Amino acid sequence: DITVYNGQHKEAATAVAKAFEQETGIKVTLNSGKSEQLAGQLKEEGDKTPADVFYTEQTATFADLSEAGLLAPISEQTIQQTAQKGVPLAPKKDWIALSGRSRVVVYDHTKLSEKDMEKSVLDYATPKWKGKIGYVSTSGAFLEQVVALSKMKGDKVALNWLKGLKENGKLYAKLSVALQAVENGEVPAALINNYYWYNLAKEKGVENLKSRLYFVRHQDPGALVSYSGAAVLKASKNQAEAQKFVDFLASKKGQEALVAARAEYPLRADVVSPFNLEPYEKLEAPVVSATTAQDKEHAIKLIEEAGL
Ligand SMILES: [Fe+3]
Ligand SMILES: [Fe+3]
Ligand SMILES: [Fe+3]
Ligand SMILES: [Fe+3]
Repeated sequence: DITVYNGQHKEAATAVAKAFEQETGIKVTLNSGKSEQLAGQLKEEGDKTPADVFYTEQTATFADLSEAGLLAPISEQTIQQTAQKGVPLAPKKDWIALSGRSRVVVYDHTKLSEKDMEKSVLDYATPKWKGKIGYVSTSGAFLEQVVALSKMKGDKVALNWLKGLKENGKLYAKLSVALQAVENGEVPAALINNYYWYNLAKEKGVENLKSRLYFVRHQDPGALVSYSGAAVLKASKNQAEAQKFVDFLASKKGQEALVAARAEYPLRADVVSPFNLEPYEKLEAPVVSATTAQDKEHAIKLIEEAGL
């Protein structure tokens, strides 16, 4: 039996855990919380951690554990199972990217078509979208987007975009609220994450939705994907079962379990999502270095400078 510190969505972790125990007979105990909290706990606990695996929504959280010497090597053959072009790789081969979530533009297709959409996410922060583009400055993926813009285009472009949103955008408190505002006709478009639309479409039926998605693609900053993943703790005294769980997460069956529970893009090529997601490779996501705490702090300051 193993203990998994879980930063991923609980329903998703519960589903992959249940599929693991059904396939192997090895029981999984989840200890859930926020990834950066669990990461900090794993560093404090050090060689006395009870954690066998760290399962996360954000592979950026692994960098600090890796450089603190806290993560175990995993099999190169497992890592290759999800190593599509564009997928982040652990340089020390001590964690694995498993699935992703994408930034996207949702839009009311009864008011707009793909003709009205922009080539770059940068262009939505312009006077043509005055009063007409929703955004959610508070979510974690919004912060990652700012970090991505700074790294790919510099602080001046990132700040200009934030200022553009302040002036031209409509602020919503949560992503679900932005999505509903497009559906209900309050605003013709919003910047959101993919799974919100795919979840709504699964429950209500796409035929009953006014909104559709537009992916910028072309390695645009707006094509940003955030990656979920897993690591084995070096301090684990049950390496065989821990490695077995991570191998399972990268297997056809483990990926199937994940993609049914949550509308993340699988990173195995031979797995198809029931949420009707396009293949990861078609997103054409940019390659971006992992977010550090310092990147966050810098981005937070940009958001404040822009007036939010
Ligand atoms: Fe969120
Ligand atoms: Fe959230
Ligand atoms: Fe989210
Ligand atoms: Fe959310």
